[PDB]
Amino acid sequence: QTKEERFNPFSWYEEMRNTAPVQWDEERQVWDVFHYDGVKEVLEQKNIFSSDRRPQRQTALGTSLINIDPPKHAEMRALVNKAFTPKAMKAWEPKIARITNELLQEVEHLEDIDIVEHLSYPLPVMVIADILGVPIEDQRQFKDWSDIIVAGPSNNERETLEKLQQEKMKANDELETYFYRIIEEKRTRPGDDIISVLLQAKEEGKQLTDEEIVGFSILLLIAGNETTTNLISNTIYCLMEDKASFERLKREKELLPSGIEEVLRYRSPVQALHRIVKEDVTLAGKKLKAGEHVVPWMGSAHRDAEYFEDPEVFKIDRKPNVHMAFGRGIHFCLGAPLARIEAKIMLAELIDRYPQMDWSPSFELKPIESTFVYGLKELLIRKNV
Ligand code: HEM
Ligand SMILES: C[C@]12CC[C@H]3[C@@H](CCC4=CC(=O)CC[C@@]43C)[C@@H]1CC[C@@H]2O
Repeated sequence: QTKEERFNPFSWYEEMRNTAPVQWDEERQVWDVFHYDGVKEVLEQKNIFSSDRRPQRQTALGTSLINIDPPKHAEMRALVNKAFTPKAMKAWEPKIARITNELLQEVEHLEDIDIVEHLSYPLPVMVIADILGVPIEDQRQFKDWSDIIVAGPSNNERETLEKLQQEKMKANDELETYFYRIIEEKRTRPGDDIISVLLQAKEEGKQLTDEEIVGFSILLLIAGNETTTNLISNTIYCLMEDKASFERLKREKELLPSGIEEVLRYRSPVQALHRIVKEDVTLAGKKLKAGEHVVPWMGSAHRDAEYFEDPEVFKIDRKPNVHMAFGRGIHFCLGAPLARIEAKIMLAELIDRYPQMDWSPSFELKPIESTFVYGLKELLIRKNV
């Protein structure tokens, strides 16, 4: 399938919603769930559809929020919830604006810029590194590691697969090794960051192993390299694709939060997730069995015509917009407030500064090679100042 099509899975989504919104895929050995209500039930019904990824060695990543079920999930989420509320995140608006204007300043001398390299990717890893309290100087190791962990394979063969899994194991092992070192440093001289806050809470007897702190830290770091960058760049993509939306947005700046919500629906940074059936369940007439894997495609739910009038049309003012781009239920994204404010601040600045931006003459579509993570490796824009 050409790159063009891998950036447009929405035709396959449509085809499945209108034939079998829940179906077992022999090749990939999963139940695909494509319709809105099904994606919602899968994500919500945590006692039916489990988040525990059972591999034969567990990783620290496998003990973090995203891979644990109740009761362990609520106790662990509770320790970190207050650090990521919309109010907690208002303190960071000024740092984000400063970081945005710093990065913009560095490529001011360029007529043509890569949104991804110069803007959408640096800002979120700089925030997450300040949140974790690790040296931004390691950003290259952070991206290479995070890229492996979210990477997808070229094909479904047993030997391309087997070799990717090997790289992910090595990258987990090196990510763990790295953070165990950080954890010792921060026991010696703590800092103002969430690794210390967690360590301070383990001091005080909260049920918390150092492996659990490492895993959470790795989850955050990976989120800081592989999510908000695609919201921002995918937003610019939609605005360059439909210049009518871009012209309206420039005239009505108050539409930017709404426009970012519609990008979340329409070019979702995360197209799907993974669950495991805990006990036999029936779902749209299909007989799901204990232990089978399930893939709810939020990207497809987001085009479901019964919930989104004219699903195929990008509407910056879309109302209602009840998307599940950040999930649904007890695992709903922890960084959603942070993501929303990182995107608003950098996008507003970009649009204010380069109202005549357009595709660079060397632009090429370069979709990310992943099945879940959805975005572009590169987005070359001509400023036209
Ligand atoms: C546009 C940006 C983002 C998108 C689209 C996104 C998407 C998601 C989704 C769909 C989930 C649900 C996972 C599941 O149910 O398996 C999730 C969970 C999570 N997200 Fe994000 N994310 C984004 C940014 C961030 C950021 C910036 C952070 C942290 C700094 C973050 C941290 C987390 C964490 C820790 C969880 C696990 C919560 C739990 O399991 O209780 N995300 N994210
Ligand atoms: C990519 C993935 C689905 C999306 C997840 C990812 C782990 C890191 C993560 C942090 C988030 O905020 C949700 C999206 C992502 C990016 C998962 C690892 C295996 C699965 O394919």
